[PDB]
Amino acid sequence: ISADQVNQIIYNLHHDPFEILGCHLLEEGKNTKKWVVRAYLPKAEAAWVIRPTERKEDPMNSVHHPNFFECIIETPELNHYQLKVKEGEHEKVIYDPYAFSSPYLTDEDIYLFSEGNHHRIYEKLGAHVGEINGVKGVYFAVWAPNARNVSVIGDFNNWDGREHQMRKRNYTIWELFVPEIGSGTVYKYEIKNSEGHIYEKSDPYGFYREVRPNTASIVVDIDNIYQWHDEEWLEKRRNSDPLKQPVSVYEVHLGSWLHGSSAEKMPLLNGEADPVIVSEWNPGARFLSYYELAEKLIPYVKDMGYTHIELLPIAEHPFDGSWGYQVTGFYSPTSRFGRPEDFMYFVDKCHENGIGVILDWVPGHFPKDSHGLAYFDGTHLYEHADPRIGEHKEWGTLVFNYGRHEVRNFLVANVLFWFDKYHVDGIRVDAVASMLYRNYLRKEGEWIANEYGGDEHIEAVSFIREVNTLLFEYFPGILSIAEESTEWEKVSRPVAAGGLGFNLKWDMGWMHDMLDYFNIDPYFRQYHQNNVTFSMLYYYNENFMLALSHDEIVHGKSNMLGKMPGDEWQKYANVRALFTYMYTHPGKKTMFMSMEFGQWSEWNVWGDLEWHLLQYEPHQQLKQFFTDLNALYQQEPALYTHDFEYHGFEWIDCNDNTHSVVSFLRRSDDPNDSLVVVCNFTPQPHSHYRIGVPEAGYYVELFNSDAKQYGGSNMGNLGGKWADEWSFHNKPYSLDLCLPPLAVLILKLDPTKVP
Ligand SMILES: OC[C@H]1O[C@H](O[C@H]2[C@H](O)[C@@H](O)[C@@H](O[C@H]3[C@H](O)[C@@H](O)[C@@H](O[C@H]4[C@H](O)[C@@H](O)[C@@H](O)O[C@@H]4CO)O[C@@H]3CO)O[C@@H]2CO)[C@H](O)[C@@H](O)[C@@H]1O
Ligand SMILES: OC[C@H]1O[C@H](O[C@H]2[C@H](O)[C@@H](O)[C@@H](O[C@H]3[C@H](O)[C@@H](O)[C@@H](O[C@H]4[C@H](O)[C@@H](O)[C@@H](O)O[C@@H]4CO)O[C@@H]3CO)O[C@@H]2CO)[C@H](O)[C@@H](O)[C@@H]1O
Ligand SMILES: OC[C@H]1O[C@H](O[C@H]2[C@H](O)[C@@H](O)[C@@H](O[C@H]3[C@H](O)[C@@H](O)[C@@H](O)O[C@@H]3CO)O[C@@H]2CO)[C@H](O)[C@@H](O)[C@@H]1O
Ligand SMILES: OC[C@H]1O[C@H](O[C@H]2[C@H](O)[C@@H](O)[C@@H](O)O[C@@H]2CO)[C@H](O)[C@@H](O)[C@@H]1O
Ligand SMILES: [Mg+2]
Ligand SMILES: [Mg+2]
Repeated sequence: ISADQVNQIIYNLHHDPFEILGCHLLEEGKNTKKWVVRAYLPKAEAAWVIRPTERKEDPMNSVHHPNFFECIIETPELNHYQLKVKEGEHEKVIYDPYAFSSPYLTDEDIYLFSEGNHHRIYEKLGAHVGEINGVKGVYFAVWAPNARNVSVIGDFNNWDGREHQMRKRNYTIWELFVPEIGSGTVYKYEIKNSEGHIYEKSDPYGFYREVRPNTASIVVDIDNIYQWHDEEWLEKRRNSDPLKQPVSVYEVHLGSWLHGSSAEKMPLLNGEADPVIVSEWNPGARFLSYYELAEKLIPYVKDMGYTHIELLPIAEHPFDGSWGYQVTGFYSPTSRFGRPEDFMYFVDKCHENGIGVILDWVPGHFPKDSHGLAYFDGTHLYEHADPRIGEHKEWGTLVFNYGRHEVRNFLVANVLFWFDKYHVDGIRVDAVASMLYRNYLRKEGEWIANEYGGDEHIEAVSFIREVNTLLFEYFPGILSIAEESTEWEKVSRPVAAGGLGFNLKWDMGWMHDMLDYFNIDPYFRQYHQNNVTFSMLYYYNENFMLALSHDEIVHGKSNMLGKMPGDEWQKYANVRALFTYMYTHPGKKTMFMSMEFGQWSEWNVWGDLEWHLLQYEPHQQLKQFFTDLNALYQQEPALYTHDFEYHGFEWIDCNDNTHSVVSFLRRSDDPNDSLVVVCNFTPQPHSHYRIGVPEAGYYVELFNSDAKQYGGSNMGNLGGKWADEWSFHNKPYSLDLCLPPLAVLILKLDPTKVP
């Protein structure tokens, strides 16, 4: 490019910047092509073009002006790129604003979609505000290849679309522009299928929806509704390895954490809506908005010291009682709590406060509701046609046809959409086995094996691998967490190594072993020391997340206090010891709302939590306990830098099963950061209990779960204890400790203390 052209841009004289900025084809070679990407980035010193799916980065060069950049690249296709932009001492990574000239679908969009590789298809399918033939309006587009006809109905043409029939392209997608409408437009697709039947559909790619039980999509100007402030959090994230950091997750269901009064409007970010009543049986109550949650949940979590909040699914879902796990608007956060910009604000505020957001994501299935994806075009479009792989009969839901391109695409782009539009920091997938197995909850003769006569759902495995490969390339630094409950190997290993490519995996064995263990009367725990120690046998085959989740405190399993034997005192003690052990045991942490203040009742998704218990001392004390524990966790490198290396852990001794005592070391990079942890899992204190340590000196008591400030009896070692040169458990030195009742101690050597 020339200097006159550059200057036209800099001084805003150019007639159409899309001719020059963006990605443009320079020439076609035999095997590859030459492209140029250009960007005008005022205030940027430097820039790069990222080709995330090829795993490449190329620098851009200033040309004629220091903020006008060009990059020339040779590669056959150049569909997927990002700009990395450096403004002084900060870097951001963004999609190229000048990537798409036109709001309508191109031949390139359609081709890519048909191959299943349009990672940004949501920019073109759905509904977008736009200009065509010189007129402001909305462009609508929708995949329905076997439909006979499709129209658009809504407020603007009183729900009759005779004059708004849509043009069908490449025998696959239906499109239409409508002038003079804008965001807020309420609408659906009127589809007539191959048999004359004329059903209505919510927009599969729609970005906002009416409040359940209504289901009309609403048009959002999604790139012009909210102003972010999280550049620095995003940079820190992209350049960090979250597996070597502390990660204590507070799991939350937004609809049932706290309610407000339905006798008032729900405040939003600079606005307000009509309240959404939580149910007809509790009509005095409403949900809080994303906005109100940003104001109440976030500082509450900040205070507790958790690093992350994980949300049960917020994609639009018709029925509260599904907990979110039956989704019908995969491209919108639920209107129960307000608008897309309100959730943006929620995520932005988390980031301002140093807190990550993880979303439960549900690509495994979708319900039969007729507003949604089922039998979409009058065929089995999204679901597999054959119910032996296309239906989950015990759930009454449909399974996505992962081998169908436009379906894979819908899902692969969907996961990316949450990281792109809403800046989230991780996803989790419930019930991964349900995707992995052709025989999932099906008995002999109602399932067909794969090609090679195995149980493996081959299209599913391959969708999962692609999803995770892509996520980490596009947004390095995120968490992709799985719960897979069948011993399937290499879940949290990279696709390269024959993994499924998640980076963390819930340890469900550890959860069963610990809750089974703590549920036994202390006296009999001697018969079950292996519950305590077994998880470390297979521990290194995966990167484990220690999760004690919402699933474990419903449907008659009790909340955590109620799982524990003994009187009130011993019940809180057992909670303290279990969670102290959890936070010291290798792996990342997840725990569910209500557990941190000792709720008695099971989680009830129709009400809110029992906040009034925080008026009382024991509940307050338990909450302080968790507050200090999270504070410690963040503060002590040995508790997070080496969760997943052998160096990070070693048992000191685990043979005293008679007193249900175990002890171990955690280590980090610096050996002065090493910690000694000792657990006493009965209410029998011990008085001169000897534990091998590996160096001499004063070991400070960093933490003692029996402290009276936490509800304990206050037995302890009075701040710490000098080692003895008295060999024990194969170690040169040893400590002669008080073990408080039902309690855990964390000690560290202070190698500069006065002998
Ligand atoms: O200080 C003198 C005593 O110190 C040591 O006692 C220990 C116990 O060995 C531990 O078990 C624990 O006691 C708990 C007890 O387990 C629990 O059930 C509960 O008992 C209460 C009970 O709630 C109440 O209704 C009534 O029975 O009074 C009891 C209070 O003592 O709560 C106890 C904790 O308060 O911790 C204590 C104190 O550190 C030592 O072992 C004893 O020999 C000694 O007498
Ligand atoms: O009565 C007061 C007594 O207090 C002290 O004894 C303690 C020890 O300090 C503790 O460490 C523990 O003993 C455990 C021991 O730690 C554990 O390893 C296991 O020992 C097995 C051993 O592993 C096995 O290889 C073999 O050698 O037999 C050993 C003996 O069982 O189990 C021990 C407990 O059964 O608790 C005791 C108290 O019971 C103090 O040092 C004693 O001298 C004092 O009498
Ligand atoms: O004030 C009138 C009315 O407004 C609201 O109803 C809207 C619906 O929620 C919305 O879905 C839409 O309804 C259409 C269906 O989705 C569609 O499938 C088809 O059958 O036509 C319907 C419209 O005729 O539009 C209505 C109308 O605005 C609000 O929910 C009502 O309480 C209120 O009565
Ligand atoms: O053009 C017919 C048909 O083609 C596409 O389907 C692919 C399918 O996605 C693959 O998994 C594989 O089985 O081959 C098919 C033919 O290429 C579309 O998915 C479909 O809508 C369309 O009508
Ligand atoms: Mg499950
Ligand atoms: Mg309540």
